Amino acid sequence: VEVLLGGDDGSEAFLPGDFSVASGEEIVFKNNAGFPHNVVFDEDEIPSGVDAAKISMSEEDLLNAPGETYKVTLTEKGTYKFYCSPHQGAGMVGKVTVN
Ligand SMILES: [Cu+2]
Repeated sequence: VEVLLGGDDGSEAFLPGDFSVASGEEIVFKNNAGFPHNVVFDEDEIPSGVDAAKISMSEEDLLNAPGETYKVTLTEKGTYKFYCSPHQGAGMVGKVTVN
């Protein structure tokens, strides 16, 4: 699945923002507009025994040009909440359910 970081209008949302993937399916986050964006997984809201450091972007690495990607694959089944650091306050949060 591909997930846009920002709507074209600069809306601060993941698109889609609440989706499902199979274990092992690649998630392609694509910088869209309204950047800077990144993707961090909330360690309190992901399945037990998943290291959030392995699936989150590096803290200082922000996507700042259109089309730039961050690719990640989740395996442990469950729900995962993730967010954009800069726009967390503004409601740029998402949810993926791995099945
Ligand atoms: Cu953002």
